[PDB]
Amino acid sequence: MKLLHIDSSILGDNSASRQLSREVVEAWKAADPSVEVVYRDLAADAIAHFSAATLVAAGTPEDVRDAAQAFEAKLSAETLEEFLAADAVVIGAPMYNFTVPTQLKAWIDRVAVAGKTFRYTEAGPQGLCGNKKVVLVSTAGGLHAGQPTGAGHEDFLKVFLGFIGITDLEIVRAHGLAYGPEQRSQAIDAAQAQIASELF
Amino acid sequence: MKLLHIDSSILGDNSASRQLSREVVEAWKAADPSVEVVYRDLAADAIAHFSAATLVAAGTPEDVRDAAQAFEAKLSAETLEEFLAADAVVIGAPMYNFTVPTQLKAWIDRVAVAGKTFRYTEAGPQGLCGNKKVVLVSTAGGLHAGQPTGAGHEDFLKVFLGFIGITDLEIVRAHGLAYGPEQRSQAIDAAQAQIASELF
Repeated sequence: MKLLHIDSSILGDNSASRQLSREVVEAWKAADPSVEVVYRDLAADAIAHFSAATLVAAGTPEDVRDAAQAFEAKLSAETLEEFLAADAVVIGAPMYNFTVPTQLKAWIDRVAVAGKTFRYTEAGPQGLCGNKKVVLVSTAGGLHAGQPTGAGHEDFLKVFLGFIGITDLEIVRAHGLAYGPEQRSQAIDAAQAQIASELF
Repeated sequence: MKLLHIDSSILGDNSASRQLSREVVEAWKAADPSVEVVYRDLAADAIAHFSAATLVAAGTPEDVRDAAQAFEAKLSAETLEEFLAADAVVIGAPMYNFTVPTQLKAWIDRVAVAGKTFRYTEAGPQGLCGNKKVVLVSTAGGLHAGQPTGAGHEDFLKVFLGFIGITDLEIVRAHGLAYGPEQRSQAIDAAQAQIASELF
């Protein structure tokens, strides 16, 4: 099966979600040696803001697209197709300013596509990604889970994933990381424990 | 007083939030002819993703910054200073894929600055923008207000604004815009009514 490994942290080697997302994937490889991993670092290779140009490019035939529109169209196509081909997705999702990084949301904007990841039915709109397994690696300085302050982070992500039909979702959480090295260490230790004995 | 008028819609002339945000501001001008308006179209002039480079640039002295770092540093400085100088802010905030546009979040990333719009106290973190009045122009295809699906949109915005200490907040809402021209018309009519007789 195909595992899509997504990171969105801007903290490089000091990143919590990058460490944990890699550990999830390594554990996954161990449990299933046949898994084929595809990596996308949304911070190192940032996806352009979903723009008016993104919309225009989509509604313009290839033969008449200019260079900028070919860029947008290809960016949209390769991101979407990469996601569609994935059977499992591990997503590094830090909380920056009470929500996900724009680098991650820009990716969401490219994978939320009518007729592909969800569809509008005379009955309403249904997700088409029910076969995909998602492991969300959620990291935050404070402790916001289950509180109103967590709305733009995990609550939002659960909403979007639910919309495109994800039912098989696990959340590997390491929060309260801002509260000092001991709280940070335990938060990560607990996340690692979850990975080792509660995922596979 | 200084009114900062922010738009983030990518729909140009077909934009609901652009129409309503302009109408809020025009009404404000009418009620207070001395108001000085500053406009920033976050879609037309998109702010770069808050990146590792944004962080590095901040921690590098001007005399040793390269061109890219001067760009990031200036972008951070001019956005923040523009917000700090504003006494009132009108914000156009569409829901794109269950949250705000990345164009708007990228702006949030530049105005959320420790020691400037909030601060960390031995007692915890307090907003410093209590003197600013905010009018949020909230537009959405569906009806999500007060529902879990609204978490990444209005709930998130209320969280962020609260964090930086905004207490004087009004929300001009036009939702259910996807439900056809009649529902769309009334939603906007009601928003206009609010503007005309419930703001000033």
